[PDB]
Amino acid sequence: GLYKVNEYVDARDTNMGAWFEAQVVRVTRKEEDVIYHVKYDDYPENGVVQMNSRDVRARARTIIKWQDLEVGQVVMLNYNPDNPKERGFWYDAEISRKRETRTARELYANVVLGDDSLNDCRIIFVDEVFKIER
Ligand SMILES: Cn1c2c(c(=N)c3c1CCC3)CCC2
Ligand SMILES: Cn1c2c(c(=N)c3c1CCC3)CCC2
Repeated sequence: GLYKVNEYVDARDTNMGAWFEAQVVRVTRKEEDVIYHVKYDDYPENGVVQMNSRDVRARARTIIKWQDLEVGQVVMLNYNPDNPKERGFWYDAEISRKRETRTARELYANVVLGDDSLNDCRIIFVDEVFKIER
């Protein structure tokens, strides 16, 4: 179907909701009837994982500049639920709040963990928010 053997993709671990860089190694039937089998780029040793089509995307690397961020946008961004001031994983999220002074910028989003959602997370890496194609 939509993504091809050997295509570089992002794949979402449906347990934890985070997206990781991966490669399609095999495509089988069960687009909603397609199963992607992927390997994560720096972990050949961890084998192949089966993904539903909704948990695979082309690698979208279009940054949305600070000024263009808007409340209500569903975007891809970096968050760490266990240490919220630190670098974490990549998640889908809906921008919920945006605040700026001359010296400070704050961004809040409702982060999707697949299982639950996490409203108004404070997002630290406001200059690495990415667009979702869709
Ligand atoms: C947006 N992004 C994503 C992933 C990355 N490793 C990197 C970016 C940006 C740099 C590395 C995984 C899923 C989305
Ligand atoms: C670090 N990591 C983690 C998970 C992954 N699926 C992948 C990585 C790296 C690529 C795939 C689940 C929890 C942590």
